Amino acid sequence: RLCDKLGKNLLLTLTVFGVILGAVCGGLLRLASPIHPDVVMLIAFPGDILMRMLKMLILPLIISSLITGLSGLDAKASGRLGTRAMVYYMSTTIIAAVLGVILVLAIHPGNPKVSSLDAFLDLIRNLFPENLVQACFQQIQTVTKVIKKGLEFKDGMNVLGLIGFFIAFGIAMGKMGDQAKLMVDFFNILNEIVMKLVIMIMWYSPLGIACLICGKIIAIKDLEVVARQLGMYMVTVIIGLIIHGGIFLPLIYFVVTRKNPFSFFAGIFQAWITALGTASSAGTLPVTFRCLEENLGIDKRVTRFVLPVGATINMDGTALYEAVAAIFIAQMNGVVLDGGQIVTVSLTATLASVGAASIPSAGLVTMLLILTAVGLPTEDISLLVAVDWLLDRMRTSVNVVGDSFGAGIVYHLSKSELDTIDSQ
Amino acid sequence: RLCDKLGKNLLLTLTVFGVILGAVCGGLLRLASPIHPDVVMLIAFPGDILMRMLKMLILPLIISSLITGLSGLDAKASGRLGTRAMVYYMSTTIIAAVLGVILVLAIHPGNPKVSSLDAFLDLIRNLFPENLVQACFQQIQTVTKVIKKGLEFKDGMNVLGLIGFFIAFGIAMGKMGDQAKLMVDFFNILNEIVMKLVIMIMWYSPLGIACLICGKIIAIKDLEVVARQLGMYMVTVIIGLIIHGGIFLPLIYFVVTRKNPFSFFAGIFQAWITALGTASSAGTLPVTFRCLEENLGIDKRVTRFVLPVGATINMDGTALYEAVAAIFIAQMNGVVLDGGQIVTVSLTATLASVGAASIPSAGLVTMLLILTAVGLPTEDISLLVAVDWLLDRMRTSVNVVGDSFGAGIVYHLSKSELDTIDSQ
Amino acid sequence: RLCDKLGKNLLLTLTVFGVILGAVCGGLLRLASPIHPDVVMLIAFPGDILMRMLKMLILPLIISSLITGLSGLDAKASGRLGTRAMVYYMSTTIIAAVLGVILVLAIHPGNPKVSSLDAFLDLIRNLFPENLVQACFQQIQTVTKVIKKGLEFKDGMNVLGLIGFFIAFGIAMGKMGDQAKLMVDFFNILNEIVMKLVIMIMWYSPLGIACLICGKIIAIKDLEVVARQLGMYMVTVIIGLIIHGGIFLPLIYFVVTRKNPFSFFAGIFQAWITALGTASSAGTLPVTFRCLEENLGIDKRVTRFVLPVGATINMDGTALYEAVAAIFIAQMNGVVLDGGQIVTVSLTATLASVGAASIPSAGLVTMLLILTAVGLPTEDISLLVAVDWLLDRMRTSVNVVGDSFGAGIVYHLSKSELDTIDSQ
Ligand SMILES: CC(C)CCC[C@@H](C)[C@H]1CC[C@H]2[C@@H]3CC=C4C[C@@H](OC(=O)CCC(=O)O)CC[C@]4(C)[C@H]3CC[C@]12C
Ligand SMILES: CC(C)CCC[C@@H](C)[C@H]1CC[C@H]2[C@@H]3CC=C4C[C@@H](OC(=O)CCC(=O)O)CC[C@]4(C)[C@H]3CC[C@]12C
Ligand SMILES: CC(C)CCC[C@@H](C)[C@H]1CC[C@H]2[C@@H]3CC=C4C[C@@H](OC(=O)CCC(=O)O)CC[C@]4(C)[C@H]3CC[C@]12C
Ligand SMILES: N[C@@H](CC(=O)Nc1ccc(Oc2cc(F)c(F)cc2Br)cc1)C(=O)O
Ligand SMILES: N[C@@H](CC(=O)Nc1ccc(Oc2cc(F)c(F)cc2Br)cc1)C(=O)O
Ligand SMILES: N[C@@H](CC(=O)Nc1ccc(Oc2cc(F)c(F)cc2Br)cc1)C(=O)O
Ligand SMILES: CCCCCCCCCCCCO[C@@H]1O[C@H](CO)[C@@H](O)[C@H](O)[C@H]1O
Ligand SMILES: CCCCCCCCCCCCO[C@@H]1O[C@H](CO)[C@@H](O)[C@H](O)[C@H]1O
Ligand SMILES: CCCCCCCCCCCCO[C@@H]1O[C@H](CO)[C@@H](O)[C@H](O)[C@H]1O
Repeated sequence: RLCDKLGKNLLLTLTVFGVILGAVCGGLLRLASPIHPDVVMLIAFPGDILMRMLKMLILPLIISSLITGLSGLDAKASGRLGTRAMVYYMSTTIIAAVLGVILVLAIHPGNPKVSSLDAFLDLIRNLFPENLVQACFQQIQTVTKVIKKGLEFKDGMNVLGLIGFFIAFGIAMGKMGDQAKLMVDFFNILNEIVMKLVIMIMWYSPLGIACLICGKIIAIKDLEVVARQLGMYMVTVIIGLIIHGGIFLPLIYFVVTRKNPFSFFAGIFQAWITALGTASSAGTLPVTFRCLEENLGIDKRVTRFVLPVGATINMDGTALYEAVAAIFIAQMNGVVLDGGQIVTVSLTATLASVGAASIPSAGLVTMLLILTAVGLPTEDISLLVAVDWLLDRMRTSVNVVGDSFGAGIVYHLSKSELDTIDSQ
Repeated sequence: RLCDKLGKNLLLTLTVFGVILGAVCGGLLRLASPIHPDVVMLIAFPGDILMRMLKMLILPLIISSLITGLSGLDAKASGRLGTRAMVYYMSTTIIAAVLGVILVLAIHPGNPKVSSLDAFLDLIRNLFPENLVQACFQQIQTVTKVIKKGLEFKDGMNVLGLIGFFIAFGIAMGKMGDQAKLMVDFFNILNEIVMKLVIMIMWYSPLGIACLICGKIIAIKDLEVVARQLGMYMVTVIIGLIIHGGIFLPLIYFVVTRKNPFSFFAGIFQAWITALGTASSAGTLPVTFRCLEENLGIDKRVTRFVLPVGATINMDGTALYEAVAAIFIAQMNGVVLDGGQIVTVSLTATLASVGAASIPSAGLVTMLLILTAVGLPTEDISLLVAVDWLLDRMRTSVNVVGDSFGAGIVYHLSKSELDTIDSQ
Repeated sequence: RLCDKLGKNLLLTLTVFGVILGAVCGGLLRLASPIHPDVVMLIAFPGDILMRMLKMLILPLIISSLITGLSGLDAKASGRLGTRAMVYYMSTTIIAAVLGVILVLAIHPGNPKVSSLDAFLDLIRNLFPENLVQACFQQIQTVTKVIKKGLEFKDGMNVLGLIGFFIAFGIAMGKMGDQAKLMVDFFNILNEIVMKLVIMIMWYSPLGIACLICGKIIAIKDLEVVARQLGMYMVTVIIGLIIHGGIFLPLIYFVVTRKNPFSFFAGIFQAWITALGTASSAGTLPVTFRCLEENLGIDKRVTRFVLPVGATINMDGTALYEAVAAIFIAQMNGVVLDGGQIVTVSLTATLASVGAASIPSAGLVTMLLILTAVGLPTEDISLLVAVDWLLDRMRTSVNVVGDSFGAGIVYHLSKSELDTIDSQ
């Protein structure tokens, strides 16, 4: 009977067993004498290997998936009803992401543990990288060294510049139409290969996460503050999800559609419960189809377009979670983030929540993308993974609720056009 | 009646209005107190963004346009005659570029404002870059540090190494014939995407150039010396164009063809006037067709090949202009150029005059390619653009004259072969 | 009668004449006064150009040949009999490689002329490069700077990380099947282009090698130690070949097949002699086919598969030679190699003995790949080429013997399957 439960989710059960084993081994080694830091380095080495493996692939993913999605997936044959959905998604997700950054900088869960103008000028300068091979590992930083300001070259990937340039590249390829089909197919092949590599690497994730946990449990001064930091991080994420799902999305539905959002929740309550249970938008998709069709009575076309694409492109709770987690790792490491990196994380949270289900088994890769877009030490992911089992259900329910409200909004903004088409 | 003039050339009129607005705003701010240099940095920021965009695009252009041109365009179905044109172009253009580099180093318009052996060895070393990913942003510089000479890695793109390697790459691809079509098409698609990006960016050029002008007017010591420097630069370009069009090209026609070049000039006078009026070789191409066909009576085939390809590959006046302008920017900044960078600019001027009309709206990109091949500060282009409205007509006229003399030379070097073919 | 000998091998005779001319000119200049080191730098400059050319081409070769071989060449239509061969090759070659590294570090031909744990951890870190554009020119090195260990970015190509990533990439390409054809063809075309470039550059090899030889002869202290160093290096290579082809391969045949290996030698004696005479596995291939078929009586299928692919993938003597030569250059320069670079050279020798005949005229490129994978000065190759005319015959003989024993081993490990197939 146990096999029928564990085997069907072998990767998840392996990761859970690895986390438990790493935590208990870390506790046992903590019960021992203060360990030689080289022995800790050997212990936490497979985690370093996993982090390096994933950070090796964070580059080809942003090179290829942006091009493939912008060129290939974006088809305007859906007409205005398509755009009314798309402009919704990239609008609500940011509202989520910024909200997280507002909350985590207000609560500062881990905090107890250059001017802003130059920071924003540096943000804009790194957003247009004057070189493209040097934007793969180097950003430009303004240094006042002591009144003549200059621009030196930092070390760290320039995620924003590459993302901007390849968004432009994908848009141009899409505008070429069919004459660029050869390169569209080439980059689609590269994307499939890189996703195969990500899946292949993530099978090694159990042992890497186990070693990361066993290397972080040993090297903390006292658990009495780390446990409180993690608890406040959970509190921040849950408060953000509540504020987004229960106050912001109903406010959008009220201001745009001007229909009672509480009736909408009464309709999609079954979908929300099924999203909490399944913890997957794709699995919950039939339930939300049934709810929005037979309960709210919205048009079949608007649902049939919005829901299948909103379940993979519109995830709000994941964006808020990733923003809060990146800022929490920044604060817990003592790294205070300026106004040029807060916007960087608040944009990479969006651009990594877009691809957190469009690319299977890429949550860790997206978290590392966010943590390396702001130059942070990417070794504290272990604390996130040790707790990223209760938040997943809530942040999936928030995504499903966001998709439902997107379907409602798009239907209410295109009812006249659909009626006119159906009349003929 | 005004829209019939401004509307047709919307980009040109936008750039002119931007330049005028930037100049008048700079004058007004100059009438104010010495401004905080940070306020100047904010003022001159959109120009910085434009230069960063263009310098971002200078890499894929030399990666892809060289491949597309050498592999795709070069087809020897034209036979010996085709070579008799090509070896002409890449010769006379150089005769232009070097000439400019001489004149600007004899007049030194902006000057008042390591041994050469090691410099040439450094030129040859950077011509064969031992690494290709490190040649995208780093050149090798010889340092005597104090008798044991060594080689360190400077900062700045290695334009010569990339150009040489990809000339070899394109030549090999062309020698593969049809078996390499699947990558010829890939690089052609990439070239079209990059050209679309250049056009898209150059629509932002008005605001960037306006801000560059308004940030350069404020931050100069006195307008007198700058105006004199610009006047001397324009005089140098005029002298170079006169010496090339009126003395060098007739000398080539005399030494090779041994026919009176003044009769040729009398014949192509109409084409020269129409080139001055139109300021475009492509628009003057029908006029030079008619002139060279019904006035000089050269063969139809030699004209039909040379002129359509010479109007886009053979521009000598543009090469002389670009060499003189790059050296003038070097002299204004006080950057004295050694014998390893003078050859660099005198080669990049040729390789940019080749692609200054094969790629629409890529003149600024070519100027930045030349200014970054020799490690110069790319912020003085505004001074060039302030005066680059009277030199355009004259350099276009010189290009058209060069194409006409190339047609004459090629016809006189293939009359026997054409006669033998026509006899059968 | 002389042209019938020199003309057929024009590249080989050109290289020999260049070596002789460079050596005699170096001797004559040695008879002169101590020369200005700048004159020596000028003399040894074409050799520097050749080294830079080849080191420029070592990157696209490992980018493209790995993909082309792992994806394209590896076809499992040969069934298990294929794997029984392949697992043999990559296991014999390593034995050939490591053995060389054992002898050269034991004999240290040129020697008279960070802990190991951190070295191996640095090996593993450089084998998983956290960045893929920074892995093209930079490795990570552990520095104890003075108890808090850190990781700083060294300078030098990260050959191992790129090889590992692109082995993974090619394996994924091959596993994804026929949907990757549009990119397999792209990389095959790129590989053929780069092979054409390697052949084109290697035609310039005579003059570069002559200048390298002259520059080395001019700039060494005394021949009394250099001649002894080269003699000991040749003795080490010969000892390694004798041990591998006389003690190790017969031991493998005895332990696996349990048949008298001396009878196997008696069977392939003609093949061994023809391999020594021809100094080429491909030319000897008909002779070893005839010997193994009509003398040992092994199955036609096993021979017809193993020999044609073993002649181009299984060269053991070349791996031993390259490992010994790289370590000999390391010792002769006074560069002591740690345990993290000994494994690097012992793996790059294996991965460059595969591509030492799969890519014609790429022996120098493979030697430079090995010498730059361990951060060595690539100017001592001339002293290898001065003696690399007697060792070629012996290493070719060892390669042919290895292929013959591979055929024997694979036949004895698949006799039952072949008999069962033939019975039906
Ligand atoms: C901070 C929050 C609580 C209030 C502010 C949120 C607004 C900035 C965003 C959230 C949802 C967005 C709406 C999502 C959908 C649309 C449809 C879209 O209009 C169209 O698609 C027209 C059709 C077409 O583009 O062709 C843009 C306006 C609007 C109302 C957006 C307006 C801006 C909105 C209200
Ligand atoms: C500094 C200037 C004023 C005088 C020196 C200029 C010469 C170095 C260049 C200028 C034009 C060149 C000529 C342009 C055209 C040709 C045809 C070309 O010959 C062929 O094309 C033969 C056919 C073939 O290549 O198959 C090369 C020689 C020649 C006379 C070139 C010889 C070298 C010339 C005279
Ligand atoms: C240091 C040397 C002198 C002794 C140790 C050498 C062994 C480590 C290597 C050398 C040759 C290798 C053998 C080469 C061929 C094979 C066949 C191969 O088995 C198969 O191919 C099964 C079919 C399949 O793979 O599906 C792996 C075992 C074996 C005996 C290898 C076992 C390991 C061997 C003996
Ligand atoms: N599940 C929903 C939305 C969704 O994808 N949630 C999600 C996101 C990332 C992820 O990976 C991570 C990320 C971490 F930051 C971490 F610390 C640990 C892991 Br594991 C796993 C799940 C759906 O797709 O419907
Ligand atoms: N016009 C002729 C030849 C031709 O192309 N002329 C040309 C060249 C570059 C250019 O761009 C620039 C370049 C600058 F250095 C600058 F300071 C400002 C600008 Br704008 C504009 C025109 C033809 O093609 O027939
Ligand atoms: N010959 C056999 C095996 C084979 O390839 N041998 C071989 C390998 C490399 C090579 O190139 C080099 C390498 C040097 F280290 C050098 F110093 C000089 C040169 Br040249 C030349 C020959 C076969 O293929 O059957
Ligand atoms: C104090 C806590 C004690 C108990 C610790 C339990 C720790 C359980 C850790 C489970 C991690 C869940 O993360 C999942 O990882 C999967 C694969 O990596 C993804 O497929 C999935 O999407 C994602 O949700
Ligand atoms: C002292 C001076 C006072 C008056 C200032 C007038 C300033 C006018 C400046 C015009 C610039 C012309 O440049 C053109 O740019 C176009 C697009 O960038 C290209 O399409 C074209 O090829 C190229 O010629
Ligand atoms: C003390 C010594 C005095 C006499 C010096 C003689 C020096 C001869 C040097 C021969 C070099 C042989 O190397 C060959 O190079 C070819 C092309 O590079 C490859 O095609 C071939 O594969 C490879 O074997």
